[PDB]
Amino acid sequence: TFQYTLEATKSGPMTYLNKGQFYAITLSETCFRHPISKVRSVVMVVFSEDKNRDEQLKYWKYWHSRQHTAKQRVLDIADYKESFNTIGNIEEIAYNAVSFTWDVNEEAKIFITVNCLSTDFSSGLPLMIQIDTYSYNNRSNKPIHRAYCQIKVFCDKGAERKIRDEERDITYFKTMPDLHSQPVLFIPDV
Repeated sequence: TFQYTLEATKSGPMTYLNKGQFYAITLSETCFRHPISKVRSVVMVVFSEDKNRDEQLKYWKYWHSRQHTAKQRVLDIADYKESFNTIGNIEEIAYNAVSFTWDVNEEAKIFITVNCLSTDFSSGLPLMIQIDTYSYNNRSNKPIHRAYCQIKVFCDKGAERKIRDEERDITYFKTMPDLHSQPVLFIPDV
């Protein structure tokens, strides 16, 4: 039914990202007829190991306390026209999540960045990008589709250096069979 891609450095799905560098995510629907065209997707940065909720909010507060500004988010979205013409209703619902609506009859394009290094949760944690797709025609707490992509976030072009060291373009997200489980989203006290 649905399919998402991440345009990054080539490494289920695992991708190496550089902190503060924007990467293109594409949202597409592989059943819909006007006016039934829109869906609402949630792009998140959550932990892979599936630790308890309280553990996950512990790593986020530790990370958040070590930032130079309280306004610093884990996940950020770029305002580029290529993206903003294809998507609507952009909401920064949490520090590690972005919400937007997109038309299934088109292909959605977003540029995102991860501002946490995989090594920032100790003095490397398996992180992942999760995409939740919801119906726009109901207030259900259950997505119609889920998909993930494991990520490793580096600094100073570390992603390229890791690939280069391994040696010495598009990654498809893997569909998550559980629509019941809830992602741990972080919002600090401001």
